[PDB]
Amino acid sequence: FACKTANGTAIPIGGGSANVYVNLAPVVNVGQNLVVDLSTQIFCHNDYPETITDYVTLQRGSAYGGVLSNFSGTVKYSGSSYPFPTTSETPRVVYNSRTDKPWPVALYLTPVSSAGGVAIKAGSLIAVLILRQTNNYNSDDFQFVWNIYANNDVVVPT
Ligand SMILES: COc1ccc(C#CCO[C@H]2O[C@H](CO)[C@@H](O)[C@H](O)[C@@H]2O)cc1
Ligand code: NI
Repeated sequence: FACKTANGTAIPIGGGSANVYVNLAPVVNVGQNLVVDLSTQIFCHNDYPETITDYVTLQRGSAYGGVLSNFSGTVKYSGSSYPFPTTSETPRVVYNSRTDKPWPVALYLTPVSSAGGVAIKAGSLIAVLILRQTNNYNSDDFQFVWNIYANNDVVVPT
């Protein structure tokens, strides 16, 4: 089991960490969502699907910088929605193929009432998503840490 980004960089077998940049709508109002869909960027695969089944959860989703101070959010993981920042590890998603399959995570962020002006700075860290991978074969229990960075400024109109 390993993952890579479209970008792309990779996190190899046994886990590790990688930085991911995302494009964000440059203007968002109170009551609207920024949607940060990571499933078009992060892809994982199972290295031995004929004998091993891999299980992948979102272990934890944390907010930083302008996202932590100026937005409230939810995360959608494999068809279900949860608060973001997260309050517990999600149910698992099965990886059973050597063919890259997207990691099905998307953040929906909406500005809080105090937001105004530049609410997210270009190049700043906005979130960390931890992918946890286990299997039905041995004791492997690995973290894939995705540090999510803003590509561009996001302004909440005043
Ligand atoms: C019984 O014969 C064997 C067949 C396959 C293997 C193996 C292996 C590779 O391990 C990696 O690939 C596995 C499957 O993606 C992961 O679940 C592991 O965590 C790990 O990333 C070991 C023994
Ligand atoms: Ni591989």
